[PDB]
Amino acid sequence: VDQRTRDALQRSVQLAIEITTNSQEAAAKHEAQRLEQEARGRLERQKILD
Amino acid sequence: LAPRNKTRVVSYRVPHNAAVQVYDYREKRARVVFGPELVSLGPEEQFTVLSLSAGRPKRPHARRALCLLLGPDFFTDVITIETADHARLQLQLAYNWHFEVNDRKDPQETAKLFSVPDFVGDACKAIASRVRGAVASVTFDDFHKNSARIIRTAVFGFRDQAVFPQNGLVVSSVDVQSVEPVDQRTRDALQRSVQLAIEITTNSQEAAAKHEAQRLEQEARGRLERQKILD
Amino acid sequence: LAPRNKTRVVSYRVPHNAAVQVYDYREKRARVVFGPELVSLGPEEQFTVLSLSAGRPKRPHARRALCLLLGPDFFTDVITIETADHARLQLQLAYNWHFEVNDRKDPQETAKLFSVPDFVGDACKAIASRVRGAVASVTFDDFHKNSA
Ligand SMILES: Nc1ncnc2c1ncn2[C@@H]1O[C@H](COP(=O)(O)OP(=O)(O)OC[C@H]2O[C@@H](O)[C@H](O)[C@@H]2O)[C@@H](O)[C@H]1O
Ligand SMILES: Nc1ncnc2c1ncn2[C@@H]1O[C@H](COP(=O)(O)OP(=O)(O)OC[C@H]2O[C@@H](O)[C@H](O)[C@@H]2O)[C@@H](O)[C@H]1O
Repeated sequence: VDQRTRDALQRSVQLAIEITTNSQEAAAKHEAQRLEQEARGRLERQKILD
Repeated sequence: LAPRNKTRVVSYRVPHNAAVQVYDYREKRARVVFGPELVSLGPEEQFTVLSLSAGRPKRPHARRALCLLLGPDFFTDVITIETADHARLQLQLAYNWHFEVNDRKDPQETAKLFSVPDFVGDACKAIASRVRGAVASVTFDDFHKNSARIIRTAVFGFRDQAVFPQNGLVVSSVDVQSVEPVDQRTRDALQRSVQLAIEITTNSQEAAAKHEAQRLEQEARGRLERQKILD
Repeated sequence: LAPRNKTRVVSYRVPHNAAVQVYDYREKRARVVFGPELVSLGPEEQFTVLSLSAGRPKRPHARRALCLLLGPDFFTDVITIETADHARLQLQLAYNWHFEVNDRKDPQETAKLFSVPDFVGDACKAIASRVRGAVASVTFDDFHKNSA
């Protein structure tokens, strides 16, 4: 009934879609860090071989 | 436009999938006929008018009509439901339906299709309550990713047929065509998400190109130092 | 332009891939005929008008028509779907379709093609729901790379 209760539930949407896109961004950052670490390890192994 | 003749027998041409039930009030015999046949009223036979539901938001009293189609049609209804994260969103279902008649010459089963007066409103609310009860228990991410299993195996959860034993109406698989949110704030935070998704996509592409360029530069540098040692 | 003669028998020239179902209301016999034949209505035979779907965004009531083509045609429909990264995008499908008739002289199977009144709207929504349900579960990169 209340527009205050219909606004706090709205604020909740954002806190839900905000933590959803934050989890997506954090998972993308962790995958990018893992790929960067793998590429860096391959680069240092190839530099030691060179 | 032209006024009808009151003397002539009232004849209604029933289509092959539609069905009309006539009440012969003189002998209190109710018969329902379907097929290519045009039904002819007697001295006191009267049609069964069905105040159905029509339109997009499914108004409860519209499309009044003598016939009742039993063929595989579909009615599209917008339903505004709320998820478990209090992000309300309006969505559409196709509602593929057909009346399943086991025997077409049975005075009781063929007249059972005219039990509920508004089968389009009843089949919309009975499938709107299920959708609202099944989506409000799951979050926005699980509903936006998997929007079809929890609306089809939930609307008619374990079987693929949503039978209605009041009138014999079955409902086939429901085909969603929009899961668009109501709020423009929710339609903007999902947009911001596009960029964070296309931004991390082009960042992964740029990082992979940079790592491949660094690997090729290191290989060329190692070949250059080996050739310089040989020189 | 010219007004038709109400006396003359209503004849409709059916094309080789189209199909018309006529309801002989006088004997309650429904027959559906296809081929090069022009069908002639009797004293009470009436055509099966199909309120189909037409246009790009596939409006549900347009192109009303007596015939029903069974040949390998295609309808193009724009569908606006959302990916798993909340990046909604509108896309088009060709929808190559044809009616598969196992036997062309069967009173039941040949009349089964006129069961759904709007086969173009039903075949668009049934294929739009599948596309929206299959693309919303996969991300933008996997959909833009492997879109087929
Ligand atoms: N006189 C009637 N008697 C029995 N059933 C009817 C009648 N009129 C409509 N119905 C059923 O109720 C449904 C109500 O549909 P609407 O909400 O009016 O139209 P919509 O839901 O936007 O789309 C339905 C679509 O399905 C096709 O059958 C039809 O060509 C239409 O485009 C119809 O699809 C039809 O199957
Ligand atoms: N009277 C009819 N009876 C039966 N089927 C029909 C009828 N009219 C159209 N159809 C089918 O429904 C489809 C609806 O098509 P539209 O949306 O009107 O046109 P579009 O989807 O833009 O393109 C279809 C294209 O396919 C070709 O068959 C046709 O030449 C057209 O260019 C048609 O392609 C046709 O196969």
